[PDB]
Amino acid sequence: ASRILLNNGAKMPILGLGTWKSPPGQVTEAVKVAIDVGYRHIDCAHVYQNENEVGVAIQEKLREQVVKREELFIVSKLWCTYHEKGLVKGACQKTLSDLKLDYLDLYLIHWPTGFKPGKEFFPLDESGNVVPSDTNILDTWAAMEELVDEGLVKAIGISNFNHLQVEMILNKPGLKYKPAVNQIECHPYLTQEKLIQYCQSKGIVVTAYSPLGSPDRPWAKPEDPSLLEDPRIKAIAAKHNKTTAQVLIRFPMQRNLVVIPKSVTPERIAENFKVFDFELSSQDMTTLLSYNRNWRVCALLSCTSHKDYPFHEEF
Ligand SMILES: NC(=O)c1ccc[n+]([C@@H]2O[C@H](COP(=O)([O-])OP(=O)(O)OC[C@H]3O[C@@H](n4cnc5c(N)ncnc54)[C@H](OP(=O)(O)O)[C@@H]3O)[C@@H](O)[C@H]2O)c1
Ligand SMILES: O=C(O)Cc1nn(Cc2nc3cc(C(F)(F)F)ccc3s2)c(=O)c2ccccc12
Repeated sequence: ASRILLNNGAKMPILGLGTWKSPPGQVTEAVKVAIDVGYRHIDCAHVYQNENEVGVAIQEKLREQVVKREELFIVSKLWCTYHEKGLVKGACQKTLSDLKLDYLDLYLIHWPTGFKPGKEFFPLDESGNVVPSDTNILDTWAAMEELVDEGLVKAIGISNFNHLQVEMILNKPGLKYKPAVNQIECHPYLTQEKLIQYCQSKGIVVTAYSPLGSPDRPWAKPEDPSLLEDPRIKAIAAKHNKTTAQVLIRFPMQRNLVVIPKSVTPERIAENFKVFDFELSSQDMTTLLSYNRNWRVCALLSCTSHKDYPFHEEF
């Protein structure tokens, strides 16, 4: 089907629109187009600096009665400089005000690592190290549970948490709400079989980000591999008369994942949505899995000393 059941009882569309790097002056039309062609799930974050512009689109389509609020699945994330107990609600409310919403369908802890609070998203020390905060993921989680009890968010989850970090939450003394989602990087060069099996076995839905390999990531290098240009993946697309992006989106769907491709190009927003009329074979699926190379697009050097850095752990 087009939605997956979460452990809070709500249904989540398995295809959503990503918004990182979408320019503020193009994202409003991108989201309007996406809602017109069928998207019902938008992935957002405060740190993306465009939630106000995303919100304008949502509100105009609610106003035009193109969609009802209950049909939408809007996701945002708590940035690293707001992990303190005291700061979490205000951060949520700023995202709700920008998005012109009175609740979120899902709010995530964006990364396991807390950073010093302040105006800078990445506060650095004089030698370029991120300055941590002395907060821990368990008290931040409790702060997230309160947002559920206050009606601000319907579900809470995590992002970029490794298996020991998910387990820390699942084992939290006094845990009130389990995380509904873990949103992680996932594509054929980073297949994440171990972390996905762990999360699914715990009834945690996995959302796959950068499913096209984030070719617009700012730190991309020409020497970097390219999923969209991999002729083996092109061949599989060509077998099904689809584009490579369409194969790349359909692949996590058939692993019972949610996937959130980003685009601000209307033709591609539409193309990326036409992934419900074809299936990859089980053989196609194992072949795509075989391209794993443990290549990660999303990390940041300056954060690697943080005690809560998620990617030293194998998974
Ligand atoms: N939780 C987190 O830490 C985290 C981290 C990274 C990403 N995310 C979320 O995941 C979303 C998707 O990840 P991403 O933005 O890193 O990258 P992505 O979706 O893997 O790739 C986006 C790039 O692909 C291009 N593209 C889209 N559709 C295409 C198509 N059909 N054919 C060819 N190129 C196409 C886009 O170009 P145009 O836009 O120019 O069309 C853009 O340059 C993000 O936007 C964000 O919402 C979350
Ligand atoms: O975050 C987005 O959605 C995309 C994203 N990713 N990254 C790469 C990152 N790598 C990290 C590693 C840690 C770590 F936990 F490992 F310390 C913590 C935080 C980060 S940000 C960025 O630097 C970034 C900057 C602005 C807006 C979005 C992003």
